[PDB]
Amino acid sequence: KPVWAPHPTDGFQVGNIVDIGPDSLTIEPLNQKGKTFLALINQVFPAEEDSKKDVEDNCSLMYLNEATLLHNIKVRYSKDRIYTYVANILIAVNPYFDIPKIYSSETIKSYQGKSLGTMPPHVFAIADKAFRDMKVLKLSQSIIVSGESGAGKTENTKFVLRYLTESYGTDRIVEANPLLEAFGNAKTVRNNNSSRFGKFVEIHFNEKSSVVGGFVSHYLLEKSRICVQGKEERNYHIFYRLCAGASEDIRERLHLSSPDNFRYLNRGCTRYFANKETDKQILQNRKSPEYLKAGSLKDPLLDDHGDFIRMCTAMKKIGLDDEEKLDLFRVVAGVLHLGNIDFEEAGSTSGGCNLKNKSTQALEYCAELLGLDQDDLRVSLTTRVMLIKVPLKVEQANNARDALAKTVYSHLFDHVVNRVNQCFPFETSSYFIGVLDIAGFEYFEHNSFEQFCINYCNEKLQQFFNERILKEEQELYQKEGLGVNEVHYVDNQDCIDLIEARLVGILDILDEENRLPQPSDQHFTSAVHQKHKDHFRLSIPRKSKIHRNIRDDEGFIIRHFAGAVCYETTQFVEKNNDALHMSLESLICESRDKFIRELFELSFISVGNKFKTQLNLLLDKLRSTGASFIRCIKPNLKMTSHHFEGAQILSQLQCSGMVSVLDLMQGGFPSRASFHELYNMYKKYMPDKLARLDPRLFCKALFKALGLNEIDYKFGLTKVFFRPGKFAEFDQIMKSDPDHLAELVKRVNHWLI
Ligand SMILES: Nc1ncnc2c1ncn2[C@@H]1O[C@H](COP(=O)(O)OP(=O)(O)O)[C@@H](O)[C@H]1O
Ligand SMILES: [Mg+2]
Repeated sequence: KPVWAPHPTDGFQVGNIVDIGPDSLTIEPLNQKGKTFLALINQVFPAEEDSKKDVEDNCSLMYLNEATLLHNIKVRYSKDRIYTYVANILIAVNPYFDIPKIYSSETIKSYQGKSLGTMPPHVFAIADKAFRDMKVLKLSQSIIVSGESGAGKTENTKFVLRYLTESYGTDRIVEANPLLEAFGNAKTVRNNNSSRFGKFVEIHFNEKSSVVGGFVSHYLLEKSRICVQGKEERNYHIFYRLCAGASEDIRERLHLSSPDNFRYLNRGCTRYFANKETDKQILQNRKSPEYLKAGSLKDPLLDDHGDFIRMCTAMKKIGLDDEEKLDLFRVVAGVLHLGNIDFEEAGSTSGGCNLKNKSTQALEYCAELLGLDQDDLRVSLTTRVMLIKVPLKVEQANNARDALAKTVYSHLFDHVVNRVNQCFPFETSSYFIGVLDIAGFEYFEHNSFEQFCINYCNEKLQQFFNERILKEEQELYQKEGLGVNEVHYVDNQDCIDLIEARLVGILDILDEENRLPQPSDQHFTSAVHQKHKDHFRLSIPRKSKIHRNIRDDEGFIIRHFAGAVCYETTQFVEKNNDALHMSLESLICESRDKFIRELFELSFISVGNKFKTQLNLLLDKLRSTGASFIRCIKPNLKMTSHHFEGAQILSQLQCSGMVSVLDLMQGGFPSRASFHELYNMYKKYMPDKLARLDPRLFCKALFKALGLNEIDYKFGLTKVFFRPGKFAEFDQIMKSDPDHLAELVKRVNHWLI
């Protein structure tokens, strides 16, 4: 009799139906006789009879729906069980604290070779299943870790990598994380350790399914962050790790000081992540006035001083010499001093500019650290060469300085990524297991080119998810005559074409703008609207529900898979160009420093189209491998433990598409094998009476002899299909070792008598 009915903050609440009206149900909340509220008939769901129980796989629920799913993960979360299955898909709720021993070496060992369901749900079981599928099917595998910023994608990606390398190695793949995170992660409002780049990390295996090396693909490092941040945000961790942790010798050589002294850090938060202990390890001369007044930033994982130590240890472990370490730090410090170069108006009509006299020291330090001549640097930042050397206005000089800073830092990041790939190389491999960790769909009050690229990425991945989970899965069920109720989806090719089609897509129109004599963000935006007047996915910013005052040539709205996003198109042309102007390129290419020249070993390189090419290569890998999915869930917006915000979690469950596939998964068949392959594996061990049976009939005798329930599996036209929660039963049927095969044949022989 009790049901789940809507609740504004908990998502659902328990109640009893006490009346029915047109389109409504009257609900009495539990243990509150007399009190009532109305709910739409389709927003009321059956509840599990036992409200205290929890199940490891949501498919085991008597009534699987969005409400019972929410309650089951809630009960598990109150007991620190953050991992729950939906058949072979994993739900991971961020605990926001370290749960003791769940990632231990002992826990890792306990998951090795274990079937899904034989051990409690865990990221390790997903990793082991990808490994087992890889080895048995001789097919490379992808593990996709999805969810909102702060949901736990990066942490779960590292758990998979640690599990695989520790279990199936003979390490560097794991130790390369502090390095990438130092240069590509930053404090944002939603995540103190936010990934500002996307990654696909492959672990390569030889014929014996032993680790031989790895390969990291990196995407869309956020360049805007390099120069300015909001007051609650920080630049890349490296800057603060270096300021907090560098020895006095390095501090002096790099002319470092407290973060408030650098324009590239001082618009953001200048406080370090530290605790009572690590704060005493940070020297007084590193601490900003705001750090001395407000104290440290708190986090259970991040510690700028401790992380600096751990990163240097990781650099040593991966094979980076102290010379390369110092070369990386010199570039980082050079970028900081570059940001301190200021300009003032010059010329009777303020048509030009000069370096401010107070910027003298910053110019000297920058040029020394980057191996540049101070005059060439001064000239390149304050004039532009034309087909004549003409003065730059203050705003243009600020742009030239920032363009150089962003390019040098992005090239430094590309070098670090390439350097980690060079630390675990392999000549050949038989298969890989790849883990995808890329930011999901997002929107803010102001949406720029970075959001456009990430949301574009998510449209393409959402299509891959629909194709793998819905299209291909159901086509197999249908081809096999399984009679599974069809779950449909509306394809998003029109939204993808709008962004990426040759010539007419937004990316090609943007590149067209970058190649024009006088590039303009308004001319680009007008050309988008002028080319896609009929397109339902596109509209002017005046049609939004702040966007009322945005002009038609000042933005566009894209109706995405997860909602309409209004993009402000200012800086779109600038952000789309990955190349430095020739004057700045020449300057850095001609550095006296070999390391600097090696970073750089009409000037226009399309960011949009470079990303489209990278994403297509990633999609080629995903489409050619088996796929496993981890859905990370952020429990609240406060980074706090034991605070399950029901309505916020329900919203993620709905927006992720999880709720839409519940019936398909529960009524699905994730495990399958042909009657022919099963028959052929057992054949040599069969007596005449068994071999004479047609493959399908031997399979029936095998399953009946083992006591397999007619409910547990279903026979297709050519394959046997096993249901969720039957992974252990299917793996025992599939196990190929001679002793196991001979034993099951003896069981069938005995059963037949
Ligand atoms: N299973 C976990 N155990 C402990 N802390 C976790 C776990 N998952 C996430 N966290 C915490 O949440 C923070 C955000 O997680 P993260 O993986 O960086 O999110 P995402 O990459 O999805 O934005 C982490 O820095 C860490 O403090
Ligand atoms: Mg991340």
